[PDB]
Amino acid sequence: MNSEEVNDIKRTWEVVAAKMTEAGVEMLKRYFKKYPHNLNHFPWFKEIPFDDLPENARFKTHGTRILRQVDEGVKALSVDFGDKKFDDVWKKLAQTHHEKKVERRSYNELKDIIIEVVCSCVKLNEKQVHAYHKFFDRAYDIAFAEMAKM
Ligand code: HEM
Repeated sequence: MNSEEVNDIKRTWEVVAAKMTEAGVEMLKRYFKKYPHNLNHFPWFKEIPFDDLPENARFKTHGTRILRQVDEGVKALSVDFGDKKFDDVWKKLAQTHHEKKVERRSYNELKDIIIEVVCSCVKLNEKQVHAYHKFFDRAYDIAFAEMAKM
């Protein structure tokens, strides 16, 4: 991970961090619309008609919480992911998510969406899209290595 790539992820991410709840709702409703199978992991959310979800309290709150943990990841991001504080964030995900058997594919599908919603807030170029993928790849690689114990 570059020095220009780290700074690009920080500069652009601030724009999304300014409106966490509005971005989180957008993120979750694209995600469940485009990948409806992932609804099975959230029993409480299928119990509700789809067009009613955006305006549901547990649903806005949960969107925000996903992005606020991502926020911490971006803050501890250094060149070549050199700062152990980065591993911290995603070891914390490991111990929160290990209890469900959510498989790798499901996390990849969410990355697709998160990365798309950032695009709709700020215009990324190819190099910045590329760097956002390496970010989440690395976060996911850390999380799963830690879940491999259990
Ligand atoms: C970017 C990757 C992800 C991050 C940063 C993230 C973050 C979080 C956070 C912050 C919580 C809240 C825990 C609490 O309230 O104490 C949570 C819970 C949860 N996560 Fe994720 N998550 C990610 C990916 C996923 C994926 C892909 C799934 C499966 C579709 C998933 C399933 C769940 C479920 C079912 C809960 C419990 C919801 C609840 O009880 O309200 N997570 N996660």
